[PDB]
Amino acid sequence: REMGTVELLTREGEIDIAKRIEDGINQVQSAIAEYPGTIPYILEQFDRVQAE
DNA sequence: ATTTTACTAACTGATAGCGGAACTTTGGGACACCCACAGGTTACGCGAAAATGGC
Repeated sequence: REMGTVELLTREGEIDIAKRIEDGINQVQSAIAEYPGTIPYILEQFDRVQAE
C-alpha cells in the first residue's frame, strides 16, 4: 500500500532525477573546493601518486 | 671383597615459538531491458468475555 502510492518514472524522469543528483554533488564539490585545506590535500595525493 | 644405593650427566620427548606458503574467507562488482505476493483454507463445538451495533 505504501509503495503503490508512488508513480513510476519514465526515461525523461530518470534523466531529470540523475541530473538533479549530479547538480547537488557538483554544488557540494564546489563548496568543498572553496576551502584552503582542500586543494593542498589533492595536490599532495597527486604528488605521491605520480611518484608511482 | 662384594653388593646396594645415591649422585650425576646425557638422551629424548613435549612443548612454546616462529617462518612461510597454501588455504580458507570476506567484500566488491557485474550497464539490452526487466517495475505491486502470495496462497492454502474450512465439514469442530462450547462457554465466557470483550468488542460493535442498534435505536
